[PDB]
Amino acid sequence: TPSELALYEIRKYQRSTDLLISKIPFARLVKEVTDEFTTKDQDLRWQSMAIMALQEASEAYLVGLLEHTNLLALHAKRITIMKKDMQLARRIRGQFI
DNA sequence: ATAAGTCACATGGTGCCGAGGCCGCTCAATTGGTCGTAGACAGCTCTAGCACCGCTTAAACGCACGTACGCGCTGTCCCCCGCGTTTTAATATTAGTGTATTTGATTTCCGAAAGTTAAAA
Repeated sequence: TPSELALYEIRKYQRSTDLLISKIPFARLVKEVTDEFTTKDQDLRWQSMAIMALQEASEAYLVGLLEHTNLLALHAKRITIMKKDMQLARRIRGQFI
């Protein structure tokens, strides 16, 4: 059952209490973002714990925006989200757009 | 027979070994006490409120009604994905070095405090 399996999947990671992005990717991503933001001479270290908190804030915001963008698609009487759709959802939420 | 003497006996006491029983030192923050000052107050006066009428006619609400407008309608285009598959790169392990932090001893730093006075509607 495609719908049954995928909806069950929503519910199980919906009630899962934990972060879910790939980790070594996320860590190297923040590392290179700091490296490019930082310059020639001053370089910055990262422990486990900062990377932690960064991750949780990113997860929480993107999931919140995710229900909102899903909802703007729902308001379009559809179930795909698009560029314009979410672009807007976020931008209506205001920050960073 | 008995003062000397040997002797064993009996009790003394001196020495060392735990050990359970008091003790000693320190720092928490309480509370005890005490200055000095925010706090509530002591006559108070007047502010902008908020009625309290007493008008007017500018909004406004309904009376009419009308295109605009919506809202499902409807062929159909399309696109998302449910997988199925190969990839594919995400694991998550050791690692020592290379500062990163880091915590002592100062060691200057500097502005709150105490005069002294500049300035100030």
